[PDB]
Amino acid sequence: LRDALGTVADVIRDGRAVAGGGAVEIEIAKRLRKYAPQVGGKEQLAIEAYANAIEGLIMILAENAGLDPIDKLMQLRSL
Amino acid sequence: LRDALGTVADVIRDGRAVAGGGAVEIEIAKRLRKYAPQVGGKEQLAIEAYANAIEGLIMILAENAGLDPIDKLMQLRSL
Ligand SMILES: Nc1ncnc2c1ncn2[C@@H]1O[C@H](COP(=O)(O)OP(=O)(O)O)[C@@H](O)[C@H]1O
Ligand SMILES: Nc1ncnc2c1ncn2[C@@H]1O[C@H](COP(=O)(O)OP(=O)(O)O)[C@@H](O)[C@H]1O
Repeated sequence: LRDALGTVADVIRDGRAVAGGGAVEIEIAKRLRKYAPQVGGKEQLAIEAYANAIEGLIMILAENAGLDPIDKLMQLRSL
Repeated sequence: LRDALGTVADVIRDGRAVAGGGAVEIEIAKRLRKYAPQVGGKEQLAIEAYANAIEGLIMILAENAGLDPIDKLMQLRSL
């Protein structure tokens, strides 16, 4: 209850809100793979890696729901 | 000389010709990364790998010319 109250208060003081289904994370992955070709130096291999690694989060979250993760990941990204 | 003659004959009987600077290979890599999202199944991870592996050829060829390969690869792909 005190944790829930604090959670709500942090919403109140943000005034804004986001989804949580890992979908915030996947959308970040889609902005990143469009920013990285503008930088183009050796640094590019680092940003492409970062996007792939944060896409690596929901791949774990699905595995705790017992789904076969790779197949659900590709289906999700396709949608 | 007999190898050169045979090389020419294979051109004559093709009637068509291509560059050789590894650039044929890099252009294939650019078609592939545009075909793969249409397939979309788990098979996608295999085609993206294939494109990355054939892009892995000229990375070796530059190393036999002593250049630092990664930097020349990124510069080439950017061009
Ligand atoms: N019921 C749920 N359905 C889907 N995603 C959830 C659910 N509960 C939590 N999440 C997601 O799990 C992550 C939060 O992990 P969690 O262990 O709950 O953190 P905390 O322990 O700090 O609450 C976020 O991606 C959140 O949106
Ligand atoms: N002088 C060169 N400059 C650039 N690329 C070259 C040159 N000579 C060969 N290549 C490339 O090297 C590859 C051919 O490798 P090579 O060892 O010559 O095969 P082979 O021994 O059968 O002739 C192709 O990509 C070809 O275009």
